[PDB]
Amino acid sequence: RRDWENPGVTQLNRLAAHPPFASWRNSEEARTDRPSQQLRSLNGEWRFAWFPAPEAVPESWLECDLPEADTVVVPSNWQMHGYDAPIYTNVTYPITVNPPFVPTENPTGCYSLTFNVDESWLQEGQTRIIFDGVNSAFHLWCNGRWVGYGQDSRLPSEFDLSAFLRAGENRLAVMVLRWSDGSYLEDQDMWRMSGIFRDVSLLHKPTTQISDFHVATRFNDDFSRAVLEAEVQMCGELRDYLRVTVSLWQGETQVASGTAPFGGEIIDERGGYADRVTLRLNVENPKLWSAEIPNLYRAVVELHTADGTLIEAEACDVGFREVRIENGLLLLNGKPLLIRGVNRHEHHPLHGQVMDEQTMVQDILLMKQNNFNAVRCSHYPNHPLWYTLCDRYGLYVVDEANIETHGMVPMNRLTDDPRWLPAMSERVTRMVQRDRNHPSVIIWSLGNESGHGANHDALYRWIKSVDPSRPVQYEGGGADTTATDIICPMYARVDEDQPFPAVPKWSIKKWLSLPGETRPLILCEYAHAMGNSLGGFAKYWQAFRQYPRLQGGFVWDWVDQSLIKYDENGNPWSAYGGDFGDTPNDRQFCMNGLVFADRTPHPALTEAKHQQQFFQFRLSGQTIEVTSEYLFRHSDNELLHWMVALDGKPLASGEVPLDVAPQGKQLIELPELPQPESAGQLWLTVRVVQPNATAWSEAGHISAWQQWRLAENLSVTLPAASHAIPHLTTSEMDFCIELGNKRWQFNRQSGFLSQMWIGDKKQLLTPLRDQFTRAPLDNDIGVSEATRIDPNAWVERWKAAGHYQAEAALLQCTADTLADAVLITTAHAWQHQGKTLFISRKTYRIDGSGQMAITVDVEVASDTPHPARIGLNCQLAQVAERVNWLGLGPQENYPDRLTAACFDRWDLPLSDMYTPYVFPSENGLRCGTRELNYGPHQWRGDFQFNISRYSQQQLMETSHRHLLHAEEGTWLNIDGFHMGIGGDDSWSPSVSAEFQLSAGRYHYQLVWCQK
Amino acid sequence: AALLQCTADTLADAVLITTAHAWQHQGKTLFISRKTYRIDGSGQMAITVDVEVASDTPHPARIGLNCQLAQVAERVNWLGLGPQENYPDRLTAACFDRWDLPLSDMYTPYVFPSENGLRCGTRELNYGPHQWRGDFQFNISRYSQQQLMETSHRHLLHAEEGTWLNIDGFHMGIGGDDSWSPSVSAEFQLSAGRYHYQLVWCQK
Ligand SMILES: *[C@@H]1C[C@@H](O)[C@@H](O)[C@@H](CO)O1
Ligand SMILES: [Mg+2]
Ligand SMILES: [Mg+2]
Ligand SMILES: [Mg+2]
Ligand SMILES: [Mg+2]
Ligand SMILES: [Mg+2]
Ligand SMILES: [Mg+2]
Ligand SMILES: [Mg+2]
Ligand code: NA
Ligand code: NA
Ligand code: NA
Ligand code: NA
Ligand code: NA
Repeated sequence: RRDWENPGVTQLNRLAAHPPFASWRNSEEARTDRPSQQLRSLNGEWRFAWFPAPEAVPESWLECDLPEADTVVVPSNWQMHGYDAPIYTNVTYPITVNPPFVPTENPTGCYSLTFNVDESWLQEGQTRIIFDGVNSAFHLWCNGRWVGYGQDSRLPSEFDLSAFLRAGENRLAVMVLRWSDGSYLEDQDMWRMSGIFRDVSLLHKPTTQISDFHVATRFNDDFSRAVLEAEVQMCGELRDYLRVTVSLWQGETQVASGTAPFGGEIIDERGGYADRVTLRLNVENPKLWSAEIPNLYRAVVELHTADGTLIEAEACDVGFREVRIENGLLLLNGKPLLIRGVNRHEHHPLHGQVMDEQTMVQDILLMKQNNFNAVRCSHYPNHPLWYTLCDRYGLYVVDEANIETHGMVPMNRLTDDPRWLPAMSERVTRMVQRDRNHPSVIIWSLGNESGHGANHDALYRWIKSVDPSRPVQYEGGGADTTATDIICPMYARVDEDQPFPAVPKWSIKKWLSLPGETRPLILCEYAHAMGNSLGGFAKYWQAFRQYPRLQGGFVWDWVDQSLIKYDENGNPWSAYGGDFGDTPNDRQFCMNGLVFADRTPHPALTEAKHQQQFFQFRLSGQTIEVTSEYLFRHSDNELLHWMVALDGKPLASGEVPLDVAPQGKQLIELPELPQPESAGQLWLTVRVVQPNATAWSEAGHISAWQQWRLAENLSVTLPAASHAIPHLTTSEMDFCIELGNKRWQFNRQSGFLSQMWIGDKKQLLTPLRDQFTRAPLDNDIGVSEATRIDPNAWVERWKAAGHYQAEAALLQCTADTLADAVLITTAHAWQHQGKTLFISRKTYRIDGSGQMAITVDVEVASDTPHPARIGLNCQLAQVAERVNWLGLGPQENYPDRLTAACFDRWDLPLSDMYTPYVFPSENGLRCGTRELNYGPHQWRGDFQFNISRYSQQQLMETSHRHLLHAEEGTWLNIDGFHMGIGGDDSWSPSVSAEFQLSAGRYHYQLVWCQK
Repeated sequence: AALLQCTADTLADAVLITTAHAWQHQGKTLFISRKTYRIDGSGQMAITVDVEVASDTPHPARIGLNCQLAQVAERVNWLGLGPQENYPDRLTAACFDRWDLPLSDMYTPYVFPSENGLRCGTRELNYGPHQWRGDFQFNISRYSQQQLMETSHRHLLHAEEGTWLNIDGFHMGIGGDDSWSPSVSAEFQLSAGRYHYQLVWCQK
């Protein structure tokens, strides 16, 4: 029947979907969520064999183990074990588009397991198997007899094995298809893998059982009274002596309890549900659930007889909270949310798409630690434990159906086709059925990038109907269609409109007020964090805070989808699209996260943490005003530390308790500050510190900071005049300057500082020269490829204007002696095919003090694309251990991504001055630097710099970080000006005009000296 | 203007004067101006100016130079934005080209006198025998800034001897969203802390 090439057959013999069950036979266990003897795990060592197509599978395999099979761990993705290649493609389907057909060569994973079943499970009751995740479709047999079939790789498929097992050993056989008609609905932008990748379990339920239960919590107007409503359904034989008891506990205290026999109220002319009952429990003063304070109760559902015998118990954690949209705003417990969100895929560099509790916990802790309060399950229902952790740790979740048909043309070709309604329907209804009792889920999503089709509208309504408790969103077809309660665009810019036909991306501020519009706006994806990015992040946050209806967004995305590969030497390396021989592929486009695949943060994470702070500050005088952005909690685990320093020299500091109500203000007065010892800028830095450990942070965790310039006393003190005067030596070839142990050499034919000596040591490996380019960031490159050049990308514009190829032409090189110094004057023109791109005019003044002052004035032709940078660079002879500077830090920071950085004195090992992005590019800059120290050198002024063992040239010629090799010496890039890095998206120019180097004329000055 | 340094050096084809001043108030240094004046065998005087402004002092109205020229000429010819008065936050209507107007048109007769007549984005200014070149904003008239601020009605102003020239490297916006509270937008306030500008003064 080739059920896998028929969207009319998404399953065969599968059981109804339902919330997490465990069939406890002891109620106290159900109360405490302890392991149930009735829910067993089948994870571990299974038998597996790979075949190129289902037709190649031998019939012997149904009844007997194939001798050639290997033993492997389950769950797993077979690509991760090396049986075939994983493929990374973004939009284009990995298979020919010819629905509902799939290729005849269709990788087939034959899994089997021999396992025991105790007779006790078979004497009474029902034994079902549950496959939490099989990608993408499969047939199941038990003891050689066919049981059923299933699709939708991201929801559990359950089958009744009752009539198929026997006491003792039994053998399961699972034939898993890599491609199926379900693949047409699984076009997410991620690695394409397959296999039994989520848990496998066996659950015993009594014949008379709890088959479903839904929990709702409704409130009075001020939230001081709620009613907990639990609708309970059974399967099995109704009998008057049956009862259901629903009890509610807060910790170890029972808050309420109610019992009733089965029999629902009348629904229509034929009566009511004799097999259901609804219990209603009053709760006074409930402790409310939020991501700020995830208060939870425990609902325990007992099915039992009137005489008191328990049949079974099921249960769930309950979060008393209301979610509603009113007057244009999304409210949680009656207060408007400000979503500090992130999209997060289930990805692990070694295990592929297999998730584990440790990784889940690690992500959640980092998220909270970085001021995130919400996650979007891009773009499918997650492993069930995710929801439980979000309930308990506290994060708002957008749960999204596993439906994405991005590669179709037009994108809604399937979603507007009624023949595809059934399959889509199962992906939305089965999700709701499974996840509707989790308080962490606050919004349902109909999927991702599948255009807007009538199937969406029907499904949107179904949800609205079954679960009025949470809003429904969906971005396809323009982000504001009739299938979404929230305007939820992806990559809409703050101020700039992108009026694409049919599905324009309006500026978010403008979108809210279009004629007739009244919904809240929350970006489903924004601030594409690919590579060196997150430029302009603060512009979003400023807009979210000023506009009530701009309720935030989900950054794209949490973690790079890089995979580990091993070299000839067995050393691991981070790989991306095409590294597995996969083609076509979308290369590094799968790496867009705030963290590397191993969870090490990229530099952008600190920017997000700062902008997403929950405390806002203002300074007037020496009075700090702290405003809380929390909606429910008081600042009961926070103190404010303040420190004032003079050019990095600590002058004073203090601590003050913070006692701020949600939404309130606190005024703190700083102590009188004594006058500073010398000239310079005083800087105030404040930090919110949590003194006590929480479930998600260590004692001492810093959750917020801010800085301001205080008084500045400019220096007017004349410098003690040199006891020595430098000597110039003129030669045809060079101008040399000597001062004591120092010597400076300027080549007359190049017009550059070609060498410097300290004692008998040469200081340079390459001369000091102007630099106007950078090893292109992912955002500079966009969709440009050598085979498909995108002429609009910044990289292409620079390349085309000859910025990377320009050669310096000397216009002038002269020397003069002053009363106390030597002055070298140069002028160079960089040209390209007859065009003068830039002109650099400089003066170098070396005085009796040994300092070399460099003054630079650059002219940039108005008609050349604005350059990536304006600065100098050189390769120093030395390699030193530390980098010390007075400027913004400590982490990498760029013009449009420096708000999180603080001005102070920093000292790091040199390696920390290099950010190892997987795809190498310009990196490691630090801006607003007034003093930089390295080895015996010191540079002073007001510049941006980067320092590392890799030249810009090497960075731009290298595709993977693991192939980089340290150069001799150290590459210093010192810039007077640097362009923004952008990131609103990574496939179109996104650097805002204010961060482009369009001034035409630029001036900067550096002093180079000995430390 | 306290003098911090004033030197002279003789070069190959020129004389270089270097200066540094600090403007203070009550012992507080508000601004520091560092300059070099390079006079070459061509007779042109190149002035380079680097100013530092205390971060804690209110952002200043302008950063430039001024003098009262002996000369009174009939016309003002410039290559920059015009022909009418234009300020940083009010210059979109002005066009860049070569303008030439009578002196009096370089003064705007606001009934309540104030700074006025500025022209921005100027690359070359000609007046009498003088020529200034750079990338500056300027105003030129028979009235000093001092006289304008001390006079409440335009009919009371009197032409001073000669001509007052105000040449700025930078000038603050004029604002106007309202006229009773500070209204010049952040991007038009001179808050950069360090400012650089250069001009060449020559005859003809
Ligand atoms: C939004 C959808 C997501 O799956 C990615 O494709 C992202 C771009 O990397 O855009
Ligand atoms: Mg099918
Ligand atoms: Mg037991
Ligand atoms: Mg047996
Ligand atoms: Mg997509
Ligand atoms: Mg390709
Ligand atoms: Mg700040
Ligand atoms: Mg214009
Ligand atoms: Na808002
Ligand atoms: Na991507
Ligand atoms: Na506190
Ligand atoms: Na590169
Ligand atoms: Na006046």
